[PDB]
Amino acid sequence: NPFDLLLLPTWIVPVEPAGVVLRDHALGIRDGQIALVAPREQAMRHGATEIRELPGMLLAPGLVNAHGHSAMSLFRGLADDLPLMTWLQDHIWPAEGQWVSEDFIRDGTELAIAEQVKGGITCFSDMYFYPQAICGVVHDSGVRAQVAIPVLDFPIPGARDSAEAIRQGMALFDDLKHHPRIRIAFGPHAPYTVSDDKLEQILVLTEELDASIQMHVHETAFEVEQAMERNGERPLARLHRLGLLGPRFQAVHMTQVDNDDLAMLVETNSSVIHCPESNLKLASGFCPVEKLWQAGVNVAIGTDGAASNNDLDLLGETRTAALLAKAVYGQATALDAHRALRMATLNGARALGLERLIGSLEAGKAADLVAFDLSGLAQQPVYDPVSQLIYASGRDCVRHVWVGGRQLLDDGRLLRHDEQRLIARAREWGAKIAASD
Amino acid sequence: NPFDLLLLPTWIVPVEPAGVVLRDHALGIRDGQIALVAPREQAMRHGATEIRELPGMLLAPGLVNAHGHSAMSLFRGLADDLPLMTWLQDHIWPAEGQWVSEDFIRDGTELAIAEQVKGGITCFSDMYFYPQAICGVVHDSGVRAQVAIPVLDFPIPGARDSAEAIRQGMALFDDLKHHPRIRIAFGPHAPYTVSDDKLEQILVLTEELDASIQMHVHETAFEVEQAMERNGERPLARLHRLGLLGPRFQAVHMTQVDNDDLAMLVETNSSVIHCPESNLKLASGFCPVEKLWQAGVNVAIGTDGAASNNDLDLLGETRTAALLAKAVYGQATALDAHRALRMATLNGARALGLERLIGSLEAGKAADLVAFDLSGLAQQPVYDPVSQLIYASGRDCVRHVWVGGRQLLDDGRLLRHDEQRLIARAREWGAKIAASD
Ligand SMILES: [Mg+2]
Ligand SMILES: [Mg+2]
Ligand SMILES: [Zn+2]
Ligand SMILES: [Zn+2]
Repeated sequence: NPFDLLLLPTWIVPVEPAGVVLRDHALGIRDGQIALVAPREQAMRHGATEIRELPGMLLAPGLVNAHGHSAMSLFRGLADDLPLMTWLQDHIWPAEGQWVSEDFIRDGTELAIAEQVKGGITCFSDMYFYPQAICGVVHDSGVRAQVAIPVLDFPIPGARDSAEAIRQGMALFDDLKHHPRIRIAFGPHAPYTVSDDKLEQILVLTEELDASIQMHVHETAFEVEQAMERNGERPLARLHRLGLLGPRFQAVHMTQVDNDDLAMLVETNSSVIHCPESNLKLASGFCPVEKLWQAGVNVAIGTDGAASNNDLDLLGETRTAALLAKAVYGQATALDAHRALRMATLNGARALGLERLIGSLEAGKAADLVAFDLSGLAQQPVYDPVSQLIYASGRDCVRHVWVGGRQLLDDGRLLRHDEQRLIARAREWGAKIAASD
Repeated sequence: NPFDLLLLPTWIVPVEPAGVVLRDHALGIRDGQIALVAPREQAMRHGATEIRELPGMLLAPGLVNAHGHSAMSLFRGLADDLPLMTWLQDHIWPAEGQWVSEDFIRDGTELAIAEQVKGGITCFSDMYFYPQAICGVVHDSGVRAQVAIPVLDFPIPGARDSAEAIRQGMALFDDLKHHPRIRIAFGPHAPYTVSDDKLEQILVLTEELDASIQMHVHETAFEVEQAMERNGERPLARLHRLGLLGPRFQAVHMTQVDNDDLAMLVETNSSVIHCPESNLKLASGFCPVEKLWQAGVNVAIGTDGAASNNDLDLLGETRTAALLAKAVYGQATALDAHRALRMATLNGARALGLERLIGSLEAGKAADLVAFDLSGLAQQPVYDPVSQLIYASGRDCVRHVWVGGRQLLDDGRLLRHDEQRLIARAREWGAKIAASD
């Protein structure tokens, strides 16, 4: 009974146990799962149909991009450096009104997946329009995904109202019930865009389905202050009041965190999705990551959409996060390199409810893997491969990617996408969108 | 009268004038200098000995890395995530004492220059030991540099006291008087480490030689407080009192700025060198870049050493600066992409006193040029190439680099360095340094 594939990289970082880096080790894959992580000597005895040596490379769990709006890849750099509401009202919202259709979503989503896989990301979360179309693209691509159904108080592309959005959502939930790679979640945009009734409605359906909820929460001081002078109650407190908080709740951003907020996070075991670069670019503020971490809150990381980043580089986000957390907390020891990688992998898994399947290199879990090349000039000398990954390596060093043991990236080449076709298609869109803007 | 070389990129960003992007244009070089920036049809009638078509590429002034400690490349990732004093006392200082020799400086500096050229950097400033060694390496590499003589109250490698370091500096200044690419400066480390006397000596010398001074200034709240309590005056204030502040003074870091600090920067026309990533990583603080900018202070940008970054990626550093400035200032309009590119180029030139030579694509200036490929998937679609450069491109997109019209990088290949042996050398040093650590 040989492995299907045995990988022999210079270094393996399993993430669990924390801090550990393995040398002269092997990872064996069988039937899509990690069957063994062990010394090379030991593993070579089981036999393997295929054996790949990966000298100079670091093998890790695939990255988990825990929050995105993928098809906004087509809006990448459309209008930068404007006031937030000018950006939205003069540029993003009209462009969405004119251009967002199933064709837009299909092209923009595939564009985004292609970029993410190239950057070593094996699992992502999407919160955008035409979810059914999104799922189709995710299915073909082979990556893992949470697709969150957008629910709002007003018409959006694809849904004339919240009722239709939930109906389409429910139909989606059923159709993908046994999909091995995709899970449906609910994704109400933010507390300030969704009614209490809609929130309670979402909760019932969610507990009915054991499904997750992802929402932008406390992204700005303005949202929080305004909820005060209006309702006399912090948005998170309101969500807590209505019973939406919990281990399946994903609070995105959370730049505004007081002690009541914190206690509510620790109590409900809710996840926070950290999006540092978007927070900086939009002047939203500084998520207190080390503080949340020390309290025991699960903190994952996402890129947000490519129009406020403007790349979908999770390795890059993670470095930004690891650097920023030190200055925000006031200590150089905050969010260290191993914890940063954990945030980008196992914590993402936990946020998305997938921590039994992915996020660490342990026997029994899915073979969602990324191999990073550390043999480049600018990475020398390599004293600690994980330090060098986090603080000195770019996403271009990603060489190979597997999801469920199926290879999606081979020496930097995408096996499930035609890169030049997507480029050409993205250009056709950009030409049209540029003209309308 | 044909050009030696004519370049035909999709885009040209001359930096001067600001905000302008030229399409269907050409840059013509003759005798190491920019001779013509005009429409292609006008420029082609001049004829050219060599013509390069660069479709999909953005042609810009070469990036100027205005602060670093280049040979610390050999300590890259040696000991991360430690308290600052533990990092210095238990890792960096021991290793400097034991290993920093002229050979170490040569290897470490060349390694750093190779990484920098690959990332589009045409000019850099160094503040590290064995300045004579550094200059030799800089000469061979063909890049432009300011080499600042380290001056300190303590024995440092190569110089047992400030008087010897100044004697070596003076000799170096005379040797290299006619070098077209290297400028010598004085680099007292920081005010807390250089006597009131040594500083006045340096001042009389630079005024006599019209040389620049670079120093780490107000890097930490700690430094400032300690001075305030111990002397009754802020380090900047003391510098201004001694008459050191001026157009040739480069104040590095400046995370601590009060209203008096600002006025003194404004009145003296001193440059600030912003190093956001080092400031984040060491939890030094947040330089108020937009505040300085709006007050008319010239702000350049540097990477610092590779042991507190941990790369020498100025494009990446600039992205970090541009993102960070918006949340630090509280507005998404702060440090826009064109101004950020200006900081990485012309402001760098001004900082180093080289603004008449480099920093912008204007006739009469040196042909110091970088070509960035924007034809990649993750960069599509391109609306503003400058926005896409700053917010969505990695340094791996750097394809071609010229210094004084001499090509140093051709389609990503170094013409003046052998990467493979530089890597082997780096690994030799890594083995030794790892053992002693
Ligand atoms: Mg990014
Ligand atoms: Mg860097
Ligand atoms: Zn979002
Ligand atoms: Zn420095």
